[PDB]
Amino acid sequence: SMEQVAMELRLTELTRLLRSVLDQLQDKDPARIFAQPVSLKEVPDYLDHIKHPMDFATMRKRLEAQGYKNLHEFEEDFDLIIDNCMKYNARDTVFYRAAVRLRDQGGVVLRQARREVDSIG
Repeated sequence: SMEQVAMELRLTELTRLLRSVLDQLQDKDPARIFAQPVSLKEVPDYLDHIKHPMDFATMRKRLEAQGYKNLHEFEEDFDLIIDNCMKYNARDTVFYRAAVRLRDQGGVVLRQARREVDSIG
């Protein structure tokens, strides 16, 4: 139908905007600490601690399949990256500290993303 096409164009445009959001958030991780899944070869107990791992490569795969229906779903995954790290790693670690900085700097980007999503519809 024409409605299904219009809905698909809306999803495509959300995907475009989320891709720009993702790039901007990933720039706030210049050490690439969150770029890839935590390796289960190198951290064999990880899944005992963290039940829903996440990382920027995994979000990008989802994004490119148009698998985010709305900004809330995308933000859920970003928050998993931060929150998983802040539980697994102690406060005094470069990993924890990177997640705090990513959260703080990402807030600004996400605040405007929400306005754009609402504004453009």
